[PDB]
Amino acid sequence: MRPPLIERYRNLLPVSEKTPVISLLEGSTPLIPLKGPEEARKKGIRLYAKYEGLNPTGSFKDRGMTLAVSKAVEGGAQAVACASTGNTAASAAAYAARAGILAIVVLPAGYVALGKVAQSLVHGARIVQVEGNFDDALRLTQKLTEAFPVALVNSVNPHRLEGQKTLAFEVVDELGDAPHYHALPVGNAGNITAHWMGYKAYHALGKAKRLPRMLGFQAAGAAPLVLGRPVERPETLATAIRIGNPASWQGAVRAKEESGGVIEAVTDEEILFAYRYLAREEGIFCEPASAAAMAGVFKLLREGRLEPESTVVLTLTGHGLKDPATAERVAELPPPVPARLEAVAAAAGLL
Amino acid sequence: MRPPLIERYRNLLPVSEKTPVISLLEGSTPLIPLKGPEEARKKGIRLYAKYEGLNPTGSFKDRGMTLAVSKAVEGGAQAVACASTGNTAASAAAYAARAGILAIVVLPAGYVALGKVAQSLVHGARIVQVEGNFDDALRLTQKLTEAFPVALVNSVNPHRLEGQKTLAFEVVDELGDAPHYHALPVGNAGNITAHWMGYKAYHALGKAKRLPRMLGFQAAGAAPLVLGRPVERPETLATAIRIGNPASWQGAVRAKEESGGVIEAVTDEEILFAYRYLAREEGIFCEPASAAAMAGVFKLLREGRLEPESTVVLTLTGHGLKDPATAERVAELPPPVPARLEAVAAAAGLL
Ligand SMILES: Cc1ncc(COP(=O)(O)O)c(CN/C(=C/CCP(=O)(O)O)C(=O)O)c1O
Ligand SMILES: Cc1ncc(COP(=O)(O)O)c(CN/C(=C/CCP(=O)(O)O)C(=O)O)c1O
Repeated sequence: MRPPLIERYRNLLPVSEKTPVISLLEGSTPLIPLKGPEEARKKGIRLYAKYEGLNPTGSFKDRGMTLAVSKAVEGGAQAVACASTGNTAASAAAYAARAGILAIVVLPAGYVALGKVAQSLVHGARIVQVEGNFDDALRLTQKLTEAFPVALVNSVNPHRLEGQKTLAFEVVDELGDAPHYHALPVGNAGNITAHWMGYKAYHALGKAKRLPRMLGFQAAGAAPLVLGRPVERPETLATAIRIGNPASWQGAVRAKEESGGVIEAVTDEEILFAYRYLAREEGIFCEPASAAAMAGVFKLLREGRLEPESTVVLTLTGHGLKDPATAERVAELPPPVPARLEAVAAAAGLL
Repeated sequence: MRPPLIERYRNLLPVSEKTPVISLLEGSTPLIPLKGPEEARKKGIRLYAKYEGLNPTGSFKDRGMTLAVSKAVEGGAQAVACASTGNTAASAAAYAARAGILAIVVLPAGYVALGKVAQSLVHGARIVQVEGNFDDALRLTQKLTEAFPVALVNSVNPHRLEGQKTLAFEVVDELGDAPHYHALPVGNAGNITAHWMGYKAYHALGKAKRLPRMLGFQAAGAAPLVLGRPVERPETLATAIRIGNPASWQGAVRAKEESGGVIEAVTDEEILFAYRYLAREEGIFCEPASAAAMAGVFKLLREGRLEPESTVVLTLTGHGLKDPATAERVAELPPPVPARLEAVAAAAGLL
């Protein structure tokens, strides 16, 4: 029996008997141990993939949305709103539907994967596509929630992060201690901040004896945290993190500093390589943005900056089905052949 | 948190200590209690959605593939093959990658959802598109495996059904007994056969006191089990079940008969209605084919054929992200507007 995330960690969340539990049964995702890569195995470095693509709406956002929406409804909210590169919008839409309230999502025109758009569509969210990027959308949405009785459910809402910190809890619960390293993508920066919050809380509770080094990775075309200043024209095929001015900037920096980790850039080429590696070699399909976490691991490995005899946990943020269009970038679909055995056997390379 | 499905039910599966466990941590999916529909609630009827869309590759096929591939490898197989409408192929591809062997998938050109094609592509399967339908693909693929040393992983392989029967096990483990009714879509007929196998087994072992009435449903345009004869030209927007000559025909008929259930048809229009309902009302996004199960429940509720105060479990077979293209037929995507607050507030219907 898979429990609502809010119930699994009720004692560690800002809820009470008065809180309406709006759950689609999120969290408690699998922690898949990885075979390699060989580059890691030879150094006594093993990897685990926290597969967040198996959350109800396909991404880790559900962890924060369940709490955010539940608390909003508790406060009487009739509607919720959020700007998004796709996943937060899909999550807000699904939970709003579950709760029976209105969901308004603002998206950057042309920079949202088809899977995500399809989700906001089908779940019935009121969609607004703006002729601008995510950063513009976020600025606009916050102003919208200041002029109308609509609950803002973007990461700036504390409940989003309190809910997402549970990912750290689950890793420790399963492994018995926090890992030496925890890698994940960084877009608006709420997740890296939530992970660290989770690890610190569990360490204070004594459930984790050690504190992991947080390894955050941004796409080279949208790496404000890496360059040290906002990026006016963020660019990258991993549109989930096509973000130039992260709202949790300070949270990310502190997480990096406090944990002794890093926040670095990986190229779109490196993202595609890791993306293909996970799917073709480990049998795990995550969207490009998520693959950035693995790309980061590959990077530090090749540079000898990951200590031997360590456990590395990767947070694969979203399922690959979120963005099917990118598959054609790492593989080719063979043209159709006649429905005759001969043609099939040849096409299958069995002749 | 999720153990390999093979381990969870090791004692009830055809495995031993020498069986290589090829797992992506499948099974143990959530059983979501549905809010309605209203017609059900009025009769005290409760519905639960076994969300198979949360399996590693997004469909229930993983249940069968983990066993089929594990046993294939145990037999020394270097490759597996299967004809598919999309999901079985995606599953085979992912597990093949996991095990490190070859996966050959035969698909009907033009009739496999975008999400599914992306999966077989990215996971590295050797793809063959035939200018014919699924039925043709299965016929040709079986011939292939009768000649070549490639293990067939289609539902005709008994291991697929043994793996898939575990879904019934899980429902009983969680609910405490088998439900009064269990609805699911019927395409090639392997799943309904497997479901019944599972419930009978658990009932014989005393784990379940009752036996559910199996409710299978087919798309009106591809309903050979409803018409009583093979459908030469199956057609439906729910391409997953665009099948005219189910391989497990007798298995389906026997499950229907023995359980005291039925196998009826639902129109594409009714499928879209249930598809929209689940996503917009329950917050659950499943592909059209999966929605056929709910359409079937609406059908019987409407005909007053479900006992009041009964428990109904639905197997939502695949995640909606599998087929993003269909979203656009239940909702409209509004055109982009300027990145200005006023344009946004108006577009959001707030002014
Ligand atoms: C898949 C993925 N990965 C990764 C990432 C990064 O994370 P962060 O935490 O750093 O951000 C993302 C984002 N996302 C988003 C973002 C923005 C919004 P919010 O509220 O969430 O912040 C959406 O929308 O979807 C995604 O989507
Ligand atoms: C989502 C879904 N649902 C439902 C169905 C129906 O089921 P069945 O069991 O009755 O069949 C299907 C199919 N599927 C398939 C089929 C054929 C193959 P096999 O081997 O699996 O049989 C694929 O491919 O994917 C799908 O996909």
